[PDB]
Amino acid sequence: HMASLKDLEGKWRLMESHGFEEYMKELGVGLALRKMAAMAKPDCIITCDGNNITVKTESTVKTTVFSCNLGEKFEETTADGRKTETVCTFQDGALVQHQQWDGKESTITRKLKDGKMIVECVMNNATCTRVYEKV
Amino acid sequence: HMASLKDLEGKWRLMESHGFEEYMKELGVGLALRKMAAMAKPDCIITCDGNNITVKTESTVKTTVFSCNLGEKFEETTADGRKTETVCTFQDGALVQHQQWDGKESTITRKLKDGKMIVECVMNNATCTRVYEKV
Ligand SMILES: [Cl-]
Ligand SMILES: [Cl-]
Repeated sequence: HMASLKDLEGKWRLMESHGFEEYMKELGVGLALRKMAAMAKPDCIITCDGNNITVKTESTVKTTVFSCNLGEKFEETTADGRKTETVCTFQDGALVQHQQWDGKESTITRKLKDGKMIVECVMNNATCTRVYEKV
Repeated sequence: HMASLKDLEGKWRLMESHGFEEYMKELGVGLALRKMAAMAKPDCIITCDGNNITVKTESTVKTTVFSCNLGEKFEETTADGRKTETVCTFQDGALVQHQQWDGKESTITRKLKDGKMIVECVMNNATCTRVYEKV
């Protein structure tokens, strides 16, 4: 049973984090914002209205929301304040979010694994795995 | 006391509608979708995370959501399925949403009046006033 896009819908609470600091480092996030992001245990709320995907990132510090249509490039302002060109695709049971800015690129992959949502973030040689459970 | 952008935040329920059919007509919405839109009494949920504005339009037929930053042009897919270039501004206590597509243009204005949210929609000679109350 391969995942679907609707399977990602829900309120998700962060439970585990590996390599997050090093990823935010590679992005250019200052120490201050890094220790602030790491102390947070966000909610990630995802809604899938057909191929219209909204991802709301909720914390006590900042709330960040983008809404896109699958496969249509859009302008994203990231939680760390980057202006990027982004495309979400659905590949092999995973929501793949590709960001480009300043000739740099990062990929965030969100997939369902064993009832959990696994978030993989790659920038250059820096990788990070976050694990979320369903609220 | 002039309105603010935060004053628009909330779940809003449609209470009154004037000239809606004629507006959807001017947009090119078929009779079917028109009687379907008119029978609905949507929720409009609005959230204002600084100048990051999200407007979720909720019905039993379709849920539509866009998220933008005030003053930055973005690509919107409208509930009737138009692909438009849109800019939201804040002018004189009103959220002003300007859409362009195919050299056509429409403005949706959302303002707080006497505790109610008044939605004015203008396309060409066709105008429409919707009135929403706070849930
Ligand atoms: Cl955004
Ligand atoms: Cl959209």
